[PDB]
Amino acid sequence: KSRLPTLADNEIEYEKQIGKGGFGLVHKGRLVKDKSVVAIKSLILGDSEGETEMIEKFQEFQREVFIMSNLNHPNIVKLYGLMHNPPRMVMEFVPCGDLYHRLLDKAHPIKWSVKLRLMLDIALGIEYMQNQNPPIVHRDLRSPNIFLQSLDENAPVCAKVADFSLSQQSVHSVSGLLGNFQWMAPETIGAEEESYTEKADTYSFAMILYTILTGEGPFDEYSYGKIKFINMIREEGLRPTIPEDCPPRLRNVIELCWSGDPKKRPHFSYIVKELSEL
Ligand SMILES: Nc1ncnc2c1ncn2[C@@H]1O[C@H](COP(=O)(O)OP(=O)(O)CP(=O)(O)O)[C@@H](O)[C@H]1O
Ligand SMILES: [Mg+2]
Repeated sequence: KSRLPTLADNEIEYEKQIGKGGFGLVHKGRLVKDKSVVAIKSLILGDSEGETEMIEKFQEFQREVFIMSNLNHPNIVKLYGLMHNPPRMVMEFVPCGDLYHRLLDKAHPIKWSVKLRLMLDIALGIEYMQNQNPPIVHRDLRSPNIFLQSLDENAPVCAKVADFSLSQQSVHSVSGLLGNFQWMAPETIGAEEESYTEKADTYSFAMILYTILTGEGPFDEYSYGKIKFINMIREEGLRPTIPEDCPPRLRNVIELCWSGDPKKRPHFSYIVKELSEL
């Protein structure tokens, strides 16, 4: 973790509450120095919460700080600095919501050229993450965690990776169960203490590729009980059906990225190269 700048209450102008996070509130603001629109994420552990949930909220907030302090890439949501009383993160405001809510608008499909811009922007973000020393394992890559800067095909940045808790950056492999099984690698969801790497994010990216391509949620075509669903993904190689009209080069990238064997999941230099050829 590198140096993180501190900003006093004098250096920001609160505008409105824009959302509600896992550990507190989210506000829209302005940086008084250069008039930059910002998102302020506060850490509020109310005395209504229990012991185990309160410590999970603090460690969640701090991991996001520790990981984001080293990050500097146009396709990753940027940390401007920290605030105290209450502990707050000052983030760059990303004006066009998230990928999840945009894809729900079935009446207005994202055109093919912008879809490609989104795919590449996210891949570049994750490529940068996996090129870190040690590599960053997001552990929560899904359409709600992809923020949209612009839907214009000619924009400098269209998509940005966001929400870096539950994220890890270690010289040794990580472990732990992950909840959202429709987005997460088989080696992460099998109700055990299994070891995995950044290749779990490569699996998640394949689901992101599917959701952009189709506009649909991964695994929504199937309906199983939780235990059965996990077993099908793990042991039976259950995957979302790629439509017949998908470009052969994209289909290969998706298929390879959601391989049951994590070693067969490609390096992102290959992923970026292949996507750019679309
Ligand atoms: N950098 C940013 N730019 C623009 N809006 C942002 C933003 N950061 C947060 N928001 C807004 O605040 C809302 C609060 O959600 P947040 O960003 O805290 O994710 P979350 O912690 O709720 C994901 P989950 O709890 O499901 O793991 C978001 O839905 C978004 O609308
Ligand atoms: Mg998260």
